[PDB]
Amino acid sequence: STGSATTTPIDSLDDAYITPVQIGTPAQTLNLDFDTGSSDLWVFSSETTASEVDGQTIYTPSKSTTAKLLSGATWSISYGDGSSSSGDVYTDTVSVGGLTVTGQAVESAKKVSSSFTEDSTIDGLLGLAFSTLNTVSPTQQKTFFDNAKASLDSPVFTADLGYHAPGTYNFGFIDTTAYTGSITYTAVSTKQGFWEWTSTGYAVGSGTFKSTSIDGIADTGTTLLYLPATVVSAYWAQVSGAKSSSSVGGYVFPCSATLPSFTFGVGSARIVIPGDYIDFGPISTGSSSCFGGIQSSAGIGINIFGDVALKAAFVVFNGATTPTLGFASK
Repeated sequence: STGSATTTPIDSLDDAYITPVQIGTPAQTLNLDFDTGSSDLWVFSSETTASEVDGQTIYTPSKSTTAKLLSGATWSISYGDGSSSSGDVYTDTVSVGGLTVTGQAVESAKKVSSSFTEDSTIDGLLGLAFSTLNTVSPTQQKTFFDNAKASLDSPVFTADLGYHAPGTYNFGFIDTTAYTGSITYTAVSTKQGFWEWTSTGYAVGSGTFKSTSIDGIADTGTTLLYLPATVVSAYWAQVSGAKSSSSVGGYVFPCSATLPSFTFGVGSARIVIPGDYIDFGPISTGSSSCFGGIQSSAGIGINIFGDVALKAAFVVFNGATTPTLGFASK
């Protein structure tokens, strides 16, 4: 089997991407944030505290003839941005882009933090990291991909995120029309539960490539590119007037600037992030100070190849017995 679904930016900055997901019988379609940095599929629901729901589409398990309470199971998750959610668990039929999993754990939110409430466009998350990170207790649950894997034509999924445009998540096949040149594959460590890999270096604009190992995660659920402070300083030093602002919470730059590209290495291959992808616009409406899309990972504890990086590439998440990651230009 295979599946193919379009993923759409939630706003004009590509702050996140939503992908429609069918849950239950008859189908209830929710727009979920596919997140290769976590491993829970959770949704706003009829059980979510009413004051914490503000415009989201909810899953109502009582209206699904295939929903079953997973008795005794609870979940609770905290994300890197400080947001969180928790609740109980149902199993139900879940379909993405024509690919169907029966008996998928659907984690129903009883509580969500303010950031989730305030984002009316995201109805929940669909985790695509390794199932070892799933938070369901006392019986850990499998991700949608893990459940689908054995039925897939090939045990892979691909992320093809657009810049200010829709893109695609495919399951079970590689669309050879969706990228240019060849795909370069690179090793993955699953030791922390992430799609963790080591970039071979970077360049800023037309500058020379610096060969240096940068361990980090491929994370579709993180907006920006978070890299070591040395690398980030080298980038922003090429933008007149750019500076790190503790009050804003990272690097800002004059909105009048033209940003240089940023290149990262994948083995001997190179992925070029155009400068425009690094512009996240005014820090507040009407400001001439703009927020940068490359930020320091110092104090995160891990480097994160978020959407800014991934949307510059066609990315293969290979879930074979020994997982790997592939990157192609597009």
